Amino acid sequence: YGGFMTSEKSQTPLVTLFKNAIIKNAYKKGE
Amino acid sequence: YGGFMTSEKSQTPLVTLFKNAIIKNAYKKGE
Amino acid sequence: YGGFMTSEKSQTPLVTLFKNAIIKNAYKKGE
Amino acid sequence: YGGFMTSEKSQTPLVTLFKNAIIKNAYKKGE
Amino acid sequence: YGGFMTSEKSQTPLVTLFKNAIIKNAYKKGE
Amino acid sequence: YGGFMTSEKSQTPLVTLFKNAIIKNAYKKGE
Repeated sequence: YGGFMTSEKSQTPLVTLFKNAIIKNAYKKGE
Repeated sequence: YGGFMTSEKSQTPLVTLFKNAIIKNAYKKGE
Repeated sequence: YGGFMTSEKSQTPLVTLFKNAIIKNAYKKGE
Repeated sequence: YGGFMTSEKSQTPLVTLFKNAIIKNAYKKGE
Repeated sequence: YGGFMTSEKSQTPLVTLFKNAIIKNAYKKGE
Repeated sequence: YGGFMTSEKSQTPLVTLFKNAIIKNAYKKGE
């Protein structure tokens, strides 16, 4: 878990197309 | 879980098209 | 779960078109 | 679940058109 | 967990397409 | 955990395609 949640369910060789991915403090102090 | 929830159910090689993805404090202190 | 809920049910290679995705405190302290 | 609920039921390669998606405290403390 | 969450479930040799990946304080002090 | 989370579940010789990977303070003081 964290930031963008990419949940892809498939019984085949898929691929996660992530472009311009910017993580700005995805996780805070407490969590 | 977290940020954008991408739930894709398919028995084929799909792909998550994520553009301009910006995570701003997706997770707070407590969670 | 979290932020935008993308529930796509299909027996084919689909794709999640997410543009200008901005996560602003998607998850609070408690949750 | 969370934020915008996108429930699309189809036996074909669809696509979730999400533009200007802004998650502002989609999840509160309790939940 | 951390930053962008890439959850890909498939019984085949897939691949994570991560471009322009930028981690800006993915993890805060507390976490 | 840390920075970009690449979770790929497959019973085959896959590969993580990471391009333009930039880690900017992936881990803060506390963590």
